[PDB]
Amino acid sequence: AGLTYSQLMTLKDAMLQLDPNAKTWMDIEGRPEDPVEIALYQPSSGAYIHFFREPTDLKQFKQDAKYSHGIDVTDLFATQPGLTSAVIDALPRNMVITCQGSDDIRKLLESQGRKDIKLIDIALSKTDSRKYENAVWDQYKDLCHMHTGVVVEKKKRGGKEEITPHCALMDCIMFDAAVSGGLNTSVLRAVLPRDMVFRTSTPRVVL
Ligand SMILES: [Mg+2]
Ligand SMILES: [Zn+2]
Repeated sequence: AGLTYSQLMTLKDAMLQLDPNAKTWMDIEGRPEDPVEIALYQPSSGAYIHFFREPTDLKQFKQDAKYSHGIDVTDLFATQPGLTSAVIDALPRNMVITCQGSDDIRKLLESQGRKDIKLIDIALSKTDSRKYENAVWDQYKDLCHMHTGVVVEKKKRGGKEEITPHCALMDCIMFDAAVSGGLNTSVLRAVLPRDMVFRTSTPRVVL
């Protein structure tokens, strides 16, 4: 139903790689009661937590896919169940998390019993928040491949137009760049081992 004992101990050790007093960004795709992509990012070290979750509500997921993240739902079937709750349980106590644009992070953490985590609300306008969007994707696109669908936005006077998909990890990186006043070239490093974020490794077909 969730993570094994081996896995929870690995996760506890991985969490030691977060500096509890350094700046930490957090962002999600999907609704706070039903997230499908979660990222945490410490720009000082370049360390990031990043993983995915299968949605419970498929109707809301399909609308989020068309207007936000473009994730194909079948790419989420091999995710590790219970990882979101396990990661949130494991975050350092009383740490300060920075988030942009909405109270989604607050509502996710509170729903999981982490009211100790203090949140800095950056009120960047949507336009300013994405000033480094293209540069971040160009530097880091190979860190997240999951945004495969066409994503659209409703236009000011009617109609639609294609936009770049919204990724929780790229968002953390580009939001920090916009608040910092510049995009650094930095080697980033995944905190979670790759064997923890995706589930099944048994060949479905012999070829
Ligand atoms: Mg987001
Ligand atoms: Zn992504």
